[PDB]
Amino acid sequence: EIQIIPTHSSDEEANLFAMQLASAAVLPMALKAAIELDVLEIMAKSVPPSGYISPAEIAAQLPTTNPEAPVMLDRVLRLLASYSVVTYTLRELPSGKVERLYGLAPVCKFLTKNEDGVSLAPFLLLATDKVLLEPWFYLKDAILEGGIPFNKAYGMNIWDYFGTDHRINKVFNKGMSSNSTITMKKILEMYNGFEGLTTIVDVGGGTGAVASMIVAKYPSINAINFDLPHVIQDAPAFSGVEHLGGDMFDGVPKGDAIFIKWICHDWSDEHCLKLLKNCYAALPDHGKVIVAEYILPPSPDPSIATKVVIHTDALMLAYNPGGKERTEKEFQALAMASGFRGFKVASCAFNTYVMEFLKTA
Amino acid sequence: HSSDEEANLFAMQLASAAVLPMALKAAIELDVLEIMAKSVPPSGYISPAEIAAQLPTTNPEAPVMLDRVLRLLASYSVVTYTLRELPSGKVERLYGLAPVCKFLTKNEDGVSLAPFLLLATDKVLLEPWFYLKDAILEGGIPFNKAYGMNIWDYFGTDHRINKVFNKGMSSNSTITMKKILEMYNGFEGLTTIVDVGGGTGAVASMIVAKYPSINAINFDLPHVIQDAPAFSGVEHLGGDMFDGVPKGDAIFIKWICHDWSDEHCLKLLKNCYAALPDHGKVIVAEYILPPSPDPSIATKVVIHTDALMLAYNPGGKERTEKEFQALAMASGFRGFKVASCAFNTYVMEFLKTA
Ligand SMILES: Nc1ncnc2c1ncn2[C@@H]1O[C@H](CSCC[C@H](N)C(=O)O)[C@@H](O)[C@H]1O
Ligand SMILES: Nc1ncnc2c1ncn2[C@@H]1O[C@H](CSCC[C@H](N)C(=O)O)[C@@H](O)[C@H]1O
Ligand SMILES: COc1cc(/C=C/CO)ccc1O
Ligand SMILES: COc1cc(/C=C\CO)ccc1O
Repeated sequence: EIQIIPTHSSDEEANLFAMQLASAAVLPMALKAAIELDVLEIMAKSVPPSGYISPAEIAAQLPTTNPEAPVMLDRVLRLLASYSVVTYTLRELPSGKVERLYGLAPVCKFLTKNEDGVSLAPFLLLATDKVLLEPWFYLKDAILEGGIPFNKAYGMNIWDYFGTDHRINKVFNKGMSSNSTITMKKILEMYNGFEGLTTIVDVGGGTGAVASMIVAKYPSINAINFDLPHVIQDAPAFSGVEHLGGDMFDGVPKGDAIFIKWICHDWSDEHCLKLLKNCYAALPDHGKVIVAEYILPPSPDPSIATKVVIHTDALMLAYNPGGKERTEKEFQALAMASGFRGFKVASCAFNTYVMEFLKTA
Repeated sequence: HSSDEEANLFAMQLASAAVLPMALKAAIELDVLEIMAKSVPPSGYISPAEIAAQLPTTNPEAPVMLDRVLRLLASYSVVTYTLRELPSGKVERLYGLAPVCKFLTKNEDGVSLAPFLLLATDKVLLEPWFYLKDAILEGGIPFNKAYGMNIWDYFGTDHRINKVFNKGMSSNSTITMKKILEMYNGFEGLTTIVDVGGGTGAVASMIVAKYPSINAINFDLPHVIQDAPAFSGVEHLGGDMFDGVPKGDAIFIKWICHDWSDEHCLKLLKNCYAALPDHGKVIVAEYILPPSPDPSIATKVVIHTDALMLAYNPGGKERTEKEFQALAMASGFRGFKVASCAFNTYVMEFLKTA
C-alpha cells in the first residue's frame, strides 16, 4: 500500500497500458494464424543444431511461393516473442542490419503435439474461432437485457447451434478432447477414486476421450459415455465404452459413480441442482459424483493460474446458460443441496480439481 | 513439474486472451468506468450493485454479471479491488479506478483512449484477422481479402466505421499532441502548417489554439474532411496526398508513414519536399521500433501496432530511427532531428537543409 504519486512517468505507463489493452486481440489472433500455418510444429521439427530458425527457413517449409511470407512471419513471430510464446536471438547482417531467429519457448510444449499426438493447440483454435468471437459483440446487451450473449448472436443456445454447424461442432469436440486428454492423464496418475468401481458414467463426456482413458486403466470397469445425440453421432467407438445419447436434465444413466468434468461450470445454480439431483437418483446408496472443475481463488490476484480461472468464468458468461466458476464452498453447497452427505477435494492437475460428492459420508 | 503446470496454464491463458479486450469493450460501452469515475473519490471503491443501479436495466443479474466482468479487469489491474465479507462467509468485491482508467474515461478536455479501443475491437476491424493465414500463404492484405478494397476506400463506403475510426484517431491524437505541444517548440515561428492525413483536424486545431496567428491546413481524403468540425484558423481540404499535398512552411504527418510501404513513403515524402520552401521541414510523428521483442508495455504497443499494420494496410509497418533516417535521405532531406516524444510517439524533423 505505498501510494504512487501520479507523474509524467506514471501517466506514460498508464496511457500505454490503455493502448495495449485496446489492441490486445492481436495476440491470440496472431497465435491462431501461426498454429494454422503449422509454424510451431515446423519450428519443433527443424530447429537447427543451435535451436533457432529464421523466418525464411520457416517459410521455406510452408506451401507458399509468396516472397513476402518471410517478413510477414517475422512480424508475427516478433509479437509472439514479446509475450514469451517463442524465444528469439539476434544476429548481425552484412548490412549491419540485425535479423531475428526464433526458437520454441516453454509454453510451446503444450502448443505442439506431445508423444500421445495431443496438445492445447486445438483448444486455442476453438477459443479463437470466428463463431465463438461473435458472442462478445452482445455481452453489453446481455448485462442490460438479461439472457446470454451467445443466444443473442445465434437465436439459440450453444449446444443447439453446435447441432446445426458441423464444422464448429467438430472444432469444439476436438478442443475439449485434447485438453481433457492432457488433464486426465495427469489426474489418473494421482487420483485413485475410480478403483473398485464396476460402472462409471461420464455425463457430458463429449466424444468419450475421458471414458476411454478410464477403461484403459481399469479394464474391469463398465464405462458409459453420455452426451447429446449430435456429439455421440461421431464419437469414436472406443473399446469398453458404451456411447449413449440423451439430455442429462431428463435423467442420467445408472452407475456406481458419475464423472462430470466441465459440466457444472456451464450451467446456473438452478440447472446444476437439477443435474445433481438426477445424478443422486442414478447412483447406489454408497455411490458418488466425481466433479472435475476449476475452483475460484479467494481474490482476483494477478497469477496466471487465477487468470485462467477468471478467463474461463468470462467465457462461461459469454457462452453458457448461467454457467460460471465457483468456489470450494459453492461446490460444497451444491452437493448439500442435491442431497449428498459428504464432500471432499481429492486431487488437482492443471488447475482442475477433482471433488467427490458422496451419497453417504 | 510445476514447470509443466505453469506452461499448460500459460497456454490456456493465451487461448482465451480475447476475453480481456472484449470484456473491457463491454464495460466501456456500458459507461461503467465513467460511472465509477463520477460515483466515488479517486481512491474509493464501489459495488457492482451500485454501478448497475445507474444503468437503465431491470435485469436482476446485472450486478453479478458486472462483478464477473470487473473481476476479469481487476485481475489485470485495469480496475482496483477490495474484498468485503458477507454474512454467509462468501466474499464480494468492490471496485475502483486504477491509473489506466484515467486514459479510458474523459479527461479535462473531454477525450480518452476509449474511442480508440472501440475502434480496435469493432467487428469490422476484427474480421481481417481471419485472413492472416491466407495472406501469408497467398500474398496480399488480410483487410482486402475480407472486404475487397483497401481500408481507406472501405471507410469511404461505410459511414459508421468512418466515424468510429476518425474519432478513435482524433481522441488518441488529442492526448498525445497535448503532451508534445508542452515540450516541442518546432511549430513556433511558422506562418503556415499543413497536417497531411490530419483526419478530422484535432491536431491542426490544437496547433492554432497554441499559436493563434498560424494558418493551418488540415488535409485528408474527402470522406474524412466532410466530418471535420470547423475550427477558427483551420482550413479543411480534401485530396489524395499521393497526387500532391498543400504548400506550407512545414508539413506534419502523424501515423501516416506507418500505414505505407517504403516505396509509398518515398512518393509521399517527395511530394512533401516539393511543397515546402527551401528551408522547410516535415515533422514526422511515429512510434520507433525497439531493437528487440522485449516484454515492456511500451514495446508491446509498438509491436501490436506493427501487427495491426500487417492486417490492415498495404505495406504499412513500424520502423526504427535508422529506417526513418533512410526514408528522409532517400526523399532528399539533408538533416534529421529527433525533437520530442510523448506516449511512444517520437517527433522527428526531416530538414531540407542542415
Ligand atoms: N443436456 C445435456 N445432456 C448431456 N450432455 C450435455 C447437455 N448439454 C451439454 N452437454 C455436453 O456437455 C459437454 C460440456 S463441455 C465438457 C466435455 C467434457 N466433459 C470435457 O471436459 O472435455 C459437451 O460435450 C456438451 O455436448
Ligand atoms: N491518399 C491519402 N491522402 C490523404 N490522406 C490519406 C490518404 N490515405 C489515407 N489518408 C488518411 O491518413 C490518416 C491515417 S490515420 C492518422 C490520422 C491523424 N494524423 C492522427 O494521427 O490522428 C487517415 O485520416 C486517412 O484518411
Ligand atoms: C489503418 O491505419 C491505422 C490503423 C490503426 C489501428 C486500427 C485498429 O486499432 C492505427 C493507426 C493507423 O494509421
Ligand atoms: C460451452 O462450454 C464450454 C466452452 C468453453 C469455451 C471455449 C474454450 O476454447 C470451454 C469449456 C466449456 O465447458
